[PDB]
Amino acid sequence: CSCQEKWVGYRCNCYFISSEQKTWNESRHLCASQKSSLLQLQNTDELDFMSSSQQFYWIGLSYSEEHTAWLWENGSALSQYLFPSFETFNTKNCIAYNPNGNALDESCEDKNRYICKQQLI
Repeated sequence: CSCQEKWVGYRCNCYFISSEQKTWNESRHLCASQKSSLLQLQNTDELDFMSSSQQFYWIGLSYSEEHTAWLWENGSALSQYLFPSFETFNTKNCIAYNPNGNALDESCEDKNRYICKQQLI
């Protein structure tokens, strides 16, 4: 399950954990730019390794008034028991996440780091 240059492999998946801080719509595009996409958490334990990092990251979850629901990049709804805070998330924000499970919602125009992930050959 080999991956491209500065990409990290785990569970036969390729992840990209950026150093630069960008906008959620940018990163969104940078990942897309690389045939990958703004992280869709298949579960809280997707980043075992990064286990501690006390910093948040941008992820592919964003609200969507058209389906009155939070959605991942491919349009799957957000599981209600995934993130707990859930109900707090101010629909006008993006979702930032922390390897240790914690997750925030900050202006989609802030400047956090991003995480792309190539999932299927």
